[PDB]
Amino acid sequence: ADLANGAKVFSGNCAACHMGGGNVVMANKTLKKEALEQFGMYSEDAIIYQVQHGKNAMPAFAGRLTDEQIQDVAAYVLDQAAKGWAG
Ligand code: HEC
Repeated sequence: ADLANGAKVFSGNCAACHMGGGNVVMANKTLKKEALEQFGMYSEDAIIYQVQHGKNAMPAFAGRLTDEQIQDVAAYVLDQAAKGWAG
């Protein structure tokens, strides 16, 4: 319904550092849900704050993406990992 935009942003910005719900910089913090939620933060508000300002080595997106994707792109990962991360 609206997360279609999520993949539009993750597949055009977050993909450069994830692509396949698999972190491309770290070796654990991923997008699927086990690692990003292993420690605790696989929730919209979680990655939403890790997206509006990346975190550690991730590039903020408070205004890099569009806006409805700094949001949708988060709920987006909750939709892709919850049923086949764009498998
Ligand atoms: C390359 C550098 C980037 C880019 C362009 C994006 N991410 Fe993000 N991401 C990156 C690193 C190095 C890490 C680990 C840093 C950390 O989280 O401590 C992450 C992590 C995430 C996570 C996990 C958050 C956590 O559990 O701490 C998520 C959910 C995540 N990244 C999402 C995400 C999205 C949707 C992107 C586009 C807005 C995105 N990242 C880009 C590095 C990078």
